Amino acid sequence: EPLTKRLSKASRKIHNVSNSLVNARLIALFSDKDLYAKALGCFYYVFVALEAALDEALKKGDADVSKFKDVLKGGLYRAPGFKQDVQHYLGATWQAQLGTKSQALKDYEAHLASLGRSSPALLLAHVYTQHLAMASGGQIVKRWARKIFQLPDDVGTAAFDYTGESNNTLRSAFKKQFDEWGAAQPQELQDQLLSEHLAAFGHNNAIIKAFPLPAT
Repeated sequence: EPLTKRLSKASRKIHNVSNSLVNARLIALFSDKDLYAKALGCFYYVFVALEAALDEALKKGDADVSKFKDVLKGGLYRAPGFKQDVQHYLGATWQAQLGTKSQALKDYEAHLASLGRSSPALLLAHVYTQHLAMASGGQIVKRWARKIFQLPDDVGTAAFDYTGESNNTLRSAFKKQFDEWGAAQPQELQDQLLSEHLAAFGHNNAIIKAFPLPAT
């Protein structure tokens, strides 16, 4: 049984929980592009943290992360796309409008940094969870944003855009390598990857719930 299938089976229940959480907040976010962009800003920081940790592992020549260099550095990365969208919607004072980071966000940032220092291979479980969802379900958020905010075809959804390598190719290439590499790892590390996959959902849900949504 491939690692991807073991992880996706284990995360089925929390994925459904996340799904409800996100959909329940979409209508609220789409009511105001500023609200939407502030919410994007949370995950701007998530992806800054994850991608900085990965870049650090690649620079150190981590045996495991380096094996993934081509699939990681070929269009999967999201932080520049998120930053483009946040600057687009919020303008000159975007950084102030993002407010203060929730404890939930700071905790995930700290966790990712710690993984980068002590066990960089476990970052790949968070890539599996975070980056591949952007390439997937993220396309639905993108379509709604463009419809409701009446966006030009080349502005406003850079967080969800894949203008070089296709989202489909990036996702399948990472999956294939993740499964091949994962199967060659000790059972303890495979279990840790499962745990970190679940943790990414947990962190994301915490960050989503901590976001201050106006009653209006």
